[PDB]
Amino acid sequence: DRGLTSRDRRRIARWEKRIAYALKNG
RNA sequence: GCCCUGAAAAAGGGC
Repeated sequence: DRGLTSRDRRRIARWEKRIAYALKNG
């Protein structure tokens, strides 16, 4: 079993999926 | 329960 859920792993991914937006949008 | 897509602090979708 894993202590992280579909939200954990994806939670950090946003770190690279959000920057592009929050960064490309100024 | 696990993800994927959404930027999402929506909305969605697959199994």
